[PDB]
Amino acid sequence: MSKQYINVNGVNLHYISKGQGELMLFLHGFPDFSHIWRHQIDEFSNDFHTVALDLRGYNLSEKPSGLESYEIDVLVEDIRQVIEGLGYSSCTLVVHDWGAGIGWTFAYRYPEYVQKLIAFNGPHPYTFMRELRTNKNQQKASEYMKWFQKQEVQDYMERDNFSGLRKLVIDPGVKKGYLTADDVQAYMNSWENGSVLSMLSYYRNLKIFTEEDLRRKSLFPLEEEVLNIPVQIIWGNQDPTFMPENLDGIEEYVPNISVHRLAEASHAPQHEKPQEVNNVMWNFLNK
Repeated sequence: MSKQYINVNGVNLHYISKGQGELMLFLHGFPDFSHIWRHQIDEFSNDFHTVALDLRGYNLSEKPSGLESYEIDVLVEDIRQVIEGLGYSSCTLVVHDWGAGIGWTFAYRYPEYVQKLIAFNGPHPYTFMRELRTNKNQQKASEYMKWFQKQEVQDYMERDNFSGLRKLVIDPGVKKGYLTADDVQAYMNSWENGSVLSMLSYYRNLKIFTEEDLRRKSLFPLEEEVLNIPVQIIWGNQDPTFMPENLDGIEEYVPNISVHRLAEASHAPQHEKPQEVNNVMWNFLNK
C-alpha cells in the first residue's frame, strides 16, 4: 500500500493506493476520510487497483478557499479528472455519505465512466428529495444540515479536541468495537491535518432549505432521470441520519439495482461489518 498525490481540477488530492488492474475508486463522506475504506482496500487489492481519495478539504488533500471550491460541479469534475489522470476510461465507483451525493451525481452525468456503482448509506439524488418533502423522520434526521449553515458550527466541531466530530464517529465506533486505538489515532490526525471549514463548506452550497428548493426533483441538478448501469446498494438499517425509506421505489430511477440491507449496521457498514460487506461486493462484482 502507498500514499500518493494527483493534481486535478486545480487542486492536489491525496489518496491511498494498492494493487493493480481495473480501477476501484472509493469516495468517503463527512467527517471521515480515505481510511474508512481500509477493509476494502485490503480485500480487493489482489484483483483491482484500489484507490481511496481524500476529498478536497480532507486530511492531506489541498484545502482550496471559498464555498465555490466545494460546489457539486467542481467535485464532479474532480472525479472525472481522477479517473482520466490515473489512466482509466472507466472504473467501479464505491461511495458513502457525501461521497455518495457526489458519486450518484457523477454516475448519472457520466455513466460511460462507471462500469458498476456500489453505494452505501447516503442520499440518492431523487429519493432523498422525496423523503425530505414527505418523511418527518428524515426531516428530523437531516435538521443538522440547516444548522451547518451557521458561522458558529466550525467552533462547535473543533472545540476541545474536535468534540463535535468525536461525537459523530469516534464514540459510536468505540462503543461498538469496530475502531481500534490506532483507528482513533488516524481519525484524530485526519482532523488535525484537515480543515473543518472546508468540510462544512460542502454543506453550505446545499439548496434544500426553501419550500421551492425542496420542490426540485434531485438534490443536485440533473438532466438524466434514469441510471442504467449495474448498481448495488449496501445499507445499514440502523442509520440515524438516513431513513430506510430512502430506498423505496428506487428502481424507477435505477432499473438494474440490487439492494442488501444490514439489520445490525448503522451509518457506515463498510467498516462496521466489513466481512459481510465484502462478500456482497464480490457477489455483485461477479454477477
